[PDB]
Amino acid sequence: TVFRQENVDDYYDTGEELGSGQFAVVKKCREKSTGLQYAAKFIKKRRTKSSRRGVSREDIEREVSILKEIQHPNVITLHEVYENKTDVILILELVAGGELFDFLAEKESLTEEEATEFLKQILNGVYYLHSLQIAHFDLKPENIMLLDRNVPKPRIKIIDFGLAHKIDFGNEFKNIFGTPEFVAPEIVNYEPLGLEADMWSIGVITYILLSGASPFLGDTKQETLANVSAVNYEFEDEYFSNTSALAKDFIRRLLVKDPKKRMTIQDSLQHPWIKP
Ligand SMILES: Oc1ccc(/C=C/c2cc(O)cc(O)c2)cc1
Repeated sequence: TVFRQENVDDYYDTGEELGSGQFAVVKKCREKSTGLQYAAKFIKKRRTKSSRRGVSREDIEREVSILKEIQHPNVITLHEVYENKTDVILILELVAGGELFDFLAEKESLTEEEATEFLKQILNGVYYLHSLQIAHFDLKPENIMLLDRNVPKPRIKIIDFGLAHKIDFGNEFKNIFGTPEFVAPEIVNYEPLGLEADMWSIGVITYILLSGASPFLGDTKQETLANVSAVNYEFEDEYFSNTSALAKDFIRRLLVKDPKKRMTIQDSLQHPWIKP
């Protein structure tokens, strides 16, 4: 599938840089014809077939195909796609309140109400995705953006679909692998992967929201991965002494090694800590 090959600078003006990663940079932009504002994600293309720099066409097209499908208040929306010899440029909805990761650095720990206010929106977004058989595979606070961080109950949107896959056969067997602190044991063990892997990541996020601490984080990446596989975490009293047993129950039913025994997204929405 080919994308718009006119110069993006003919149609948009860029501004503040919002972030950058290994193969991409995101810049605020403004569409000339409407004055409306977006985030432009420039993804570096692979320059040869056998290279390891840049992102393969197959991987770019999968991300674009998934983004084109989704429209939901808690997921980012794709506006347009451009490309040139060096980059594919996603014109994405602008979400200007920053990462949930940076928001948590400020408060350093949330109440259960503040945590469930965020979590309910994350769960609603993931329920939408899983209903479409889309696994995100990279859920973490860096990939949750706030619309406005200066309100009491910030609204969020899930971003960064670069690892997302359609799961039409119940599982994918692809060596998909994200951030060690958040990946499920089946990712660590290179096993077939399904929607269940996102539910583990939600359990990790929930633990972090409530405590300010990461449940499996070791001193090195290999230690973190070994801890995940062994389900080596505990609810430290110093962090969780005033946290309800029902919140711990929610986490405990997500941080389950066997994916078939883990809570599904529907289970999480009916769990008594969440369900109204
Ligand atoms: O597949 C995707 C890949 C990356 C993104 C990132 C979007 C994004 C949008 C913003 O408004 C601000 C931002 O800092 C990031 C969204 C989807």
